[PDB]
Amino acid sequence: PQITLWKRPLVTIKIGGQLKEALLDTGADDTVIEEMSLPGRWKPKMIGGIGGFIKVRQYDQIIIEIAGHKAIGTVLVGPTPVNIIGRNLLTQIGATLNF
Amino acid sequence: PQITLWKRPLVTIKIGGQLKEALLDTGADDTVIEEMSLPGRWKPKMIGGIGGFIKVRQYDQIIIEIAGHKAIGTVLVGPTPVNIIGRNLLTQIGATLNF
Ligand SMILES: COc1ccc(S(=O)(=O)N(CC(C)C)C[C@@H](O)[C@H](Cc2ccccc2)NC(=O)O[C@H]2CO[C@H]3OC[C@H](OC)[C@H]32)cc1
Ligand SMILES: [Cl-]
Ligand SMILES: [Cl-]
Ligand code: NA
Repeated sequence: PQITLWKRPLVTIKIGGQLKEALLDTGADDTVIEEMSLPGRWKPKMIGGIGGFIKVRQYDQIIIEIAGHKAIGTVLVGPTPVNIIGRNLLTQIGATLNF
Repeated sequence: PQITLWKRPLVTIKIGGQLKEALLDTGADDTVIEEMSLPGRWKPKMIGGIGGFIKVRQYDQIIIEIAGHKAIGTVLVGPTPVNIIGRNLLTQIGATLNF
């Protein structure tokens, strides 16, 4: 699709068997999802943004379906105020910025 | 242009006669730039990001060039970790997300 930016670019994602709403976010290096359980090993990480850093759990090799497109990669899980799809998974679905 | 997301989508902007680097950020409702001087009055705004909230200075109707495209609109000034071009000005330069 072609998504205009008059409003937040929100899409439906499926992760760990759950549907969620998430923001397609070109300013995010990494994908960050609100607290949930995911299978396998994880390790602790700090990520920042406006207002400071949060502690998250880093899970690798997680499959997510993003607006119908499957992608695999690292997902960070923690107390983010919004689910964010960052560039690590936007590249895999072939997303580009055009103007 | 068409900008892929394998690297941060950084562009040059021109504001107050100064060149700066900024991130094209579809996850940002608003444009936020590092402390600098701008003309006119400002108004208070609270904005919320991954770590929490910061206070910023809201300047309206500021002239700003983004990757060679002219925009005139609201610019927030405060302690952001990186200069961010949000949807308020991405729409003025005609940006869309495509996959
Ligand atoms: C290391 O990997 C990551 C590191 C950092 C981030 S981030 O969330 O902190 N952020 C990085 C930016 C700030 C350098 C991604 C942003 O797109 C973030 C994504 C975002 C969106 C909403 C809530 C929280 C975070 N957006 C904002 O902080 O937007 C601010 C400014 O405009 C307002 O609109 C939305 C926010 O108002 C709520 C305000 C994500 C992944
Ligand atoms: Cl990854
Ligand atoms: Cl590509
Ligand atoms: Na894993």
